[PDB]
Amino acid sequence: AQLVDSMPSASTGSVVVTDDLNYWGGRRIKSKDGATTEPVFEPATGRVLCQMVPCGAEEVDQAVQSAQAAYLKWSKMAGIERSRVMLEAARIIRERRDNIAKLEVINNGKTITEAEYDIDAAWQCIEYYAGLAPTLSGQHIQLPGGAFAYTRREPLGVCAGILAWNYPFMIAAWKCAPALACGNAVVFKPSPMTPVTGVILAEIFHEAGVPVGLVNVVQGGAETGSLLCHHPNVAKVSFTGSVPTGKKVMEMSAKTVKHVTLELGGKSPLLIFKDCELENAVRGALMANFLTQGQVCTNGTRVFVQREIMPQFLEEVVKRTKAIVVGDPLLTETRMGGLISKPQLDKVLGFVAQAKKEGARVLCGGEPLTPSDPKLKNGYFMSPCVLDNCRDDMTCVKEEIFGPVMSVLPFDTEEEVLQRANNTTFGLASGVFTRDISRAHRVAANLEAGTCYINTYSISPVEVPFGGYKMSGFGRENGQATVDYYSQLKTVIVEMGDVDSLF
Amino acid sequence: AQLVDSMPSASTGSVVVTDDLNYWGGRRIKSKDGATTEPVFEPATGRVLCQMVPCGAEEVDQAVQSAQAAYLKWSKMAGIERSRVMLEAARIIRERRDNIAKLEVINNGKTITEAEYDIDAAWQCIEYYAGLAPTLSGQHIQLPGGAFAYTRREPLGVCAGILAWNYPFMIAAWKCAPALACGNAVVFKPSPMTPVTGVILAEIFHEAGVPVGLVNVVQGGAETGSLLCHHPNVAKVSFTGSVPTGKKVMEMSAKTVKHVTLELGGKSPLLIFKDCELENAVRGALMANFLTQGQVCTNGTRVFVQREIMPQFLEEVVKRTKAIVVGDPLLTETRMGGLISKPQLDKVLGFVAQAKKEGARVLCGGEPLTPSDPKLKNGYFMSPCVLDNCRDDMTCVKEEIFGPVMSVLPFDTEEEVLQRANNTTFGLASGVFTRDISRAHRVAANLEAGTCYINTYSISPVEVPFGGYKMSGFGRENGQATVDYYSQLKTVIVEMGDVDSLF
Amino acid sequence: AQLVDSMPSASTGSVVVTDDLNYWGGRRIKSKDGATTEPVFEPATGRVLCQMVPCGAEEVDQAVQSAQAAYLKWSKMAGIERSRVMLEAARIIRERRDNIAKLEVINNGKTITEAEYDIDAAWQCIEYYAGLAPTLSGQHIQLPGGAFAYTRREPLGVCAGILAWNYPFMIAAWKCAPALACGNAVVFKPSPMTPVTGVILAEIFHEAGVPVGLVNVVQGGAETGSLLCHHPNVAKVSFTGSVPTGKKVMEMSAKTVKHVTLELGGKSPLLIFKDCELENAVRGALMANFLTQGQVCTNGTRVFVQREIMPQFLEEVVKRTKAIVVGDPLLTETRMGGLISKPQLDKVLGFVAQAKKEGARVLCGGEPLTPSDPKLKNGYFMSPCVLDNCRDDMTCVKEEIFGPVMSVLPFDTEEEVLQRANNTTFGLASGVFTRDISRAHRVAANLEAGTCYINTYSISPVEVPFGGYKMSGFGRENGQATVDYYSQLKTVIVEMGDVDSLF
Amino acid sequence: AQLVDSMPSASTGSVVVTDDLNYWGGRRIKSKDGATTEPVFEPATGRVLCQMVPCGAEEVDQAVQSAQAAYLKWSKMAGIERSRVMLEAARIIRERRDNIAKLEVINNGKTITEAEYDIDAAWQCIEYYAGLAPTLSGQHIQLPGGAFAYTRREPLGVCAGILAWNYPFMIAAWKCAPALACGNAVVFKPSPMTPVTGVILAEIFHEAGVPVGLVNVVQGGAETGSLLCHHPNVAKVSFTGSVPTGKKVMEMSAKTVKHVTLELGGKSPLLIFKDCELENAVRGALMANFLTQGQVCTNGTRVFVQREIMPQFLEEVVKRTKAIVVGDPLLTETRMGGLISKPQLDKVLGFVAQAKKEGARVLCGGEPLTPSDPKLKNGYFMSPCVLDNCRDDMTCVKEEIFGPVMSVLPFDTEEEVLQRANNTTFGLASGVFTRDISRAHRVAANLEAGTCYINTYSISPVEVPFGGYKMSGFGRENGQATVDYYSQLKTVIVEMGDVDSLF
Repeated sequence: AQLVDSMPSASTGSVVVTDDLNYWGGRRIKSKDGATTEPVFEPATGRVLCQMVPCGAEEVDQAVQSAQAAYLKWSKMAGIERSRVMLEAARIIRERRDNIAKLEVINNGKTITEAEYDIDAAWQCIEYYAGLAPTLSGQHIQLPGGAFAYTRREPLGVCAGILAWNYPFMIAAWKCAPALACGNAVVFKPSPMTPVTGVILAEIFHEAGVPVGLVNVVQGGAETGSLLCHHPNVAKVSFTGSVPTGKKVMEMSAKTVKHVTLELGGKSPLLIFKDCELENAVRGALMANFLTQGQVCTNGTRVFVQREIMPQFLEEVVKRTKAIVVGDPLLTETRMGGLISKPQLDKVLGFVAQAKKEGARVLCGGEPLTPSDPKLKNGYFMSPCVLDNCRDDMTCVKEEIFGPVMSVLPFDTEEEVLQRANNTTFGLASGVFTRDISRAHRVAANLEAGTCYINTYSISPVEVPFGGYKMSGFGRENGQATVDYYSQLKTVIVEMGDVDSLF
Repeated sequence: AQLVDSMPSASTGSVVVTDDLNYWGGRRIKSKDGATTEPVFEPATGRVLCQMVPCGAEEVDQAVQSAQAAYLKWSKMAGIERSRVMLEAARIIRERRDNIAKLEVINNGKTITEAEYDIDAAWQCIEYYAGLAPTLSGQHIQLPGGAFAYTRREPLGVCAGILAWNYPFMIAAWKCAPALACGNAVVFKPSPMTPVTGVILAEIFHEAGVPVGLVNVVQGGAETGSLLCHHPNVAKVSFTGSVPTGKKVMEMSAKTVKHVTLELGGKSPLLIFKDCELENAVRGALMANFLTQGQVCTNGTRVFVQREIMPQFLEEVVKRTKAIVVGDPLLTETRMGGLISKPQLDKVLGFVAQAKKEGARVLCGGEPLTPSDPKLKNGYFMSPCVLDNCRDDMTCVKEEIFGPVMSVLPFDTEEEVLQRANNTTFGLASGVFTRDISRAHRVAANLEAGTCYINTYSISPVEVPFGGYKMSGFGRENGQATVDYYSQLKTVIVEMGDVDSLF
Repeated sequence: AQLVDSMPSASTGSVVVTDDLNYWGGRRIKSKDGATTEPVFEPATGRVLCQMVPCGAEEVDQAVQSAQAAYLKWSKMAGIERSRVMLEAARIIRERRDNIAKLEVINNGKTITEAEYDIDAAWQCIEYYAGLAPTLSGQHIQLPGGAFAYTRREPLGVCAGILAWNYPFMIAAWKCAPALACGNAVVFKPSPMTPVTGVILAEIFHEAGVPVGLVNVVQGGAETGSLLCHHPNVAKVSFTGSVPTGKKVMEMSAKTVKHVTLELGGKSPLLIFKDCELENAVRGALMANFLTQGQVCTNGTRVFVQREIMPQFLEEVVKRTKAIVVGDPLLTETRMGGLISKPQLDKVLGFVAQAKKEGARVLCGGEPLTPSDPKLKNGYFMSPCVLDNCRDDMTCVKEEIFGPVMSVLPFDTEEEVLQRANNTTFGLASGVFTRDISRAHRVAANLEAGTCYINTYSISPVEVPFGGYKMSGFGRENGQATVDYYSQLKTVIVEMGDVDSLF
Repeated sequence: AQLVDSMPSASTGSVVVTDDLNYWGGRRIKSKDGATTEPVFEPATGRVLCQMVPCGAEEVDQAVQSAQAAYLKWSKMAGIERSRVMLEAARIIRERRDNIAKLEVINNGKTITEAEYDIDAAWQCIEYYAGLAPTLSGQHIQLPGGAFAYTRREPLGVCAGILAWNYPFMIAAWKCAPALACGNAVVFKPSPMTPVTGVILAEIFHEAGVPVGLVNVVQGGAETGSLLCHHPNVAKVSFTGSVPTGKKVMEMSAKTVKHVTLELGGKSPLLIFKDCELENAVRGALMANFLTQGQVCTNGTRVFVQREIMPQFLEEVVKRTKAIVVGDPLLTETRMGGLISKPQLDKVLGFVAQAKKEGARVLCGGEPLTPSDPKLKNGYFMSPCVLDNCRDDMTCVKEEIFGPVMSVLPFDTEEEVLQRANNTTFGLASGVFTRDISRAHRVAANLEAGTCYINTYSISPVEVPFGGYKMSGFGRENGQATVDYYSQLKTVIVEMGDVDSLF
């Protein structure tokens, strides 16, 4: 909190984090035990910011017990009473917006240009669900013969959220906001690579007036995450991350018959027809691939371009990718920072190398990079990459890469591209550029994914739901549908006369 | 079908079933392979009606493939076009109501008095989802700066249902109706003890005009049920059954990230306060424990009665239970038939013997029974049982028995009973009898279960949702909420001008 | 009913109607008093079919009283019980579809090709609101400090419907279907020019099982319509007709603070941009002006065509209008019958003469016509008309004509046409033909009217709402919104503890 | 605004109002023409606070034109952009809560204890509708043969509100909040007796950032109100007041086919059964009659008390009414202030005098009153009144008095009271006191009114809708239903293929 207030004089390479990062009972917990810690890095520089101390069984249980006691209070507050507190939380994140965005950049590596949008999305999501809280309700229905039923929309209990490292503060907020509005308590676990801005969110809800212990933070990796999935007093788990880990979460969660939502990755397709407006389609493909160092779940990483306009699409897209400024993320004019870790950078570079071995053409980038600026020398940098000559059987066309690597492929017909776009087990997002009104809605209808962008890419409105089809997961975040994954209906049937009985 | 038309002249002990029971591609499949078969019994008499021939991997895949091709057609019909077909199905079940009910009694063993209500519930559920079909929709939302979004409500694909044996035709229908109205295809698997009325439902949908292959039936036990859960081209599984089997379903379904709904059993509590109307409470407890030979998931099998009125409750409830007529289910004045199988009868009799070993007091029944009528001598009959002197730690108070065994227990205060009623991992249903208006709504609000009945028990309206809390499962059947578990929203974001780009 | 059954052997010029046309208490009422009657005509031939005998104060009061007693019964049936009756009504209209369509043609004059669609619309609307009936519901909301509220969705009472003559059977059904599904009773009044098919609808609901007196018919003109507006025991009036009469309805209804919905006429604009597909736009303009002899409320009677394509648009549209076969409506190849009455034909012909006096150019039609077939010689026929050289200040461009008269006008820009399309006090419908996706949605958004068709005209889905903006009326018919104009919410607040008092 | 800031040092008898009270174009308008002004009084003292200067045709037109230009801007902002501004308006009222409450007391006369609740309701209603604005939406529906439709939820235009004097600031807010959330502009007209706090609300919206001229204030009486009703560029009128004036508003509104909602008075019934908790029922009856000097539209002014408990009800209710402290409203222990005007006080006193002439028994109060404090001598004071020995045909039992006069009547049975309670043309609110669950819900269901309170009276939650049945008006305020009276659906039908044409 003092670290947050010190952000206006901070810069890349200058910060060290000294706070305790575990948080329950309304306070930061002093680490002990000498548990094996893990380093947490600054992506632009490679420096160690602090050590993360992971939670074992005892720690998770304390977190959950704290959450349960606040839940007994918060679930007795009406919609309009929870709303008021949630609106104050939003107000405080707004006031501290620029400081939070800076600290976000330092741990995660994305540009401040992007980070300011993330932090804005975080407070807008809280204000949005605050707004829905007094609206929450069940039904009243008249039954045959004078009886009537009513449904009560109730909370679940303690909800656990297991988060990813690409949008740390914003994804913490996207799981806290709907949970709280519905009258639940929350325990969440940041990715161990990005543990610090999460406890600021939890502190701000306490400042805003939440019953002590309502929002709790336990740091750690797979084991800490597994404890949450196995805990007998957690009612629901919400997970964001990879397919393989999502599958395991669902399996562990089966032991207590828990509510589960899964937001997994993708290999989303972007379809560009010959009648498009080329400059908009160029902007779309760039916005589909290169935000946040290409580490974005929805990215349209298979770009299908209709044969006739392929040459002019490629010419402009390659020039624009090479022009991306890679460097210090705290500069307003930087457009790409370092990827999140060394092992991630190496895996992404490993994919490009493997693609050239399978026959792919590198039109630009796909290599390690060292910026001019000396304090950035050990950062996790690479040049954004555009691949050509790609096939549907290639590893880079089938697998989620999660770095800045666009794969471009030609197509001839709408029927053809739609089968190649849908021939996958993934189904998070997709897009289409075209000017014909029928073609635009037809293609959106036939694409098998949770979201389809028409003549744009990467918009994330709070007003509408978001989530996967097929193996990209199930459940939604944002919009009105999401309330149904954080509340449950109890059916109450009232007999107004005497009982009808066979005995 | 010819068997169904021959029901008016049939009677207990007269029927043999000769039809093939596997059904896909719009036709009954001639068994082959010499797969090890299993006997299917008539509960009232012990006779063998036929052998069930279980499906292996090859059979399940044929069933799913037939479902997939019909799905391609049905999902292109609008709500109003699906509705018209579903309405003809419900008309055909209506017309053949009495014949279908009779055959349902012969396989399952319940009385025709109950069976007629089951079959009416089945056609009313199909008519109710038909009516919702043309109503199905997503949203249109106006977004900042001229863009707009819309959601499309879409089908899932091939849905699998795995059913239980206590309400064969009605549970088939409760999973087909919402699945079909939302535009899906279906493959279901009857319990192997009750395979025969299931394929009549599937033939009637085809008669009504469904695209060939839309509703399919595969018979078998756990292995057949596992193939469905593992099949890569099934989009959703809906299971009804025990806790332990539902856990495994959820685990197997995690391998392909499947949509899952679970309807597991219960140990539901029924709270009877001293200000109730005693006769209506007596009817309530009887209707809470003895329908369908005590083989009902919501049964209120822990009857908590306020200490002051316990003696008079017990006096009347034991006299009424002993008066229950047990015998041939095809007679209108029979009120209890045989239990479903010999092993079930034995396990149920084992619970009553075990209870008397732990201390429980048998007030009546709880023993094998041989009716006067000689054709009924090998049937699976027992006398309905009321237990007294019970404790919260007893096996019969904690475990789902699934036979006609009421456990009765005293209580002194509302705060006391509510903790003992909720101290369980089950949470299907519950009930309360009281006349004070605050007490009624307050108890119903504090009871942790999907359903609460006020001053009645065992109503099942199609108009309202039904499903578990906690370890009794998740997902709903009936009502308007259920459409959300058989359809999925796609968010389509439309950019009306030029793209906002950082690149 | 015997007349309806005799339709298969009927033909133009052969029918006489001998039934009593007043209907309440579940039966046709024998006229008396010798009230001044009025002739009812066959538009194709000019023959008198029968005399209409209008209702006075005593008659209207009897109709309302009958409606009130059936309302006491029907409002006590649950949605699922109302639904079953309404579905049987739709089934009966389906079975007698062709016979009812034929009789509809004889009195109203439109072709059987169009009448079969009208009668299908009538049963589908009754089936659609049947489907909605078991869905009807209010809310359950949790309030601060333990209180809760619920809303009950209730019926209104006796609803009156005042109908037009252009879609007699269909519009009777559009007001009866939502009123009945919501639990109300109905008294309606057909146009006195088209009184006969209305009482068939009312007899069919009684056949289907409605409590006697639920649907009633009173015949008459302005006076009979005024008695309904003034009657103290009518809860709601629904009117369809002209602006000046709708204004008066609203005013008379103000004396008893009645619920009112008004569906008034229009002067709807159709915008045809140079990038359209010309043949589809030609079809659109034709379908926007000449169904039912041009006597359609939504007709796009101001056709704005972008200057560059105006010549080719006009060439094809004039050839297609002259090709329209005008003659006996009972032939399947006829495409225009006679207009409803002689005074209506004369007024429509008066508009075309006035237009030529103001400077308009007649490109075709606009004159009296005598078909070859001799039995049609006194029918109310004219040739369908296309006008050119029109201006925004002309009488024919400003006023609703309600005959087959297309006014066609050039435009140069989108901003220009939008202001001239919206510069009216009407606001019923509108249309746009264009292929650009943004232009289509943007123009639909900026047009001030209840309905916009994109790339088509005159579709009327039951699934979606329909009604006016501005002086074209308020309230809706069809879709889900319409249930809120035939039911009302009652808010019930329940205090769960002691009262908070200042006294 | 400077007056508002000076409130902490203000007191009864000290204030004079010197501001201009007409407001449009974002600023207070200097009166001119020397139009005949009217005095505005301080109810506790009889002093003149200022003169009200009414608007003529020219002034109203200026206000509406200003509203129209702001509407062009605000209707292009999305829900999420309107929300942010509305939330800031709520924040500003919150901060100035106590000062605004005081000024409200000085003009209107009600106690600060009540006024603080009024001013809190006003900001909570603005915050509730802000929260709904980003939720606003239409539908997306798939139609037969690939077509699809969508509805846009659009604003109306310039909405006019005509307000009452009993809850001046709160009622201005209740009509501004839903109008503004839905994208409209607003022109409202305070009662001419209470003109001053309304222009503070309109200044606070401007401070919050509303497009200049969005919220306008025109002062005046019936003629100023008529000009709004007749104005050709006003889309909707919302009226609060008496039945006779409401009727005229509807009639005047018919000339331009305007949208109208009417909130008229009542003669609400409160039913107390012999099984109630007597003290809670006494509190109920007191809170149903004596808030805001008895000048409340929903008051339960016909108290029906079951014969057996009548004596004890009356004993406690009379003693409690006599104990009400009547005096300076700005003291925290005062519980009743002066009525609004001298003519109102005289008419109220006239009703009590007339009641005693018809046979009624005055059990307390009903007379002019002069408090001890000398600065209150000329205030409009009376003693709160309880009447006995009343009949259904009496003038005081049939007519809305709008002063502190409770009429108490005996009853014997539920069927009896229900008919006497419903035998009226009014139908705003009602209530019931009883402990039996079935009786509570059954009585609420059979009472013919927009609101029924169970075991309490006078709660006004923002979360649920509020408005009348029968001649107490139509339309709602508060809750989610109210959005449908301040927005309209446009149906957009999109043909995906070629046009189906008969021509």
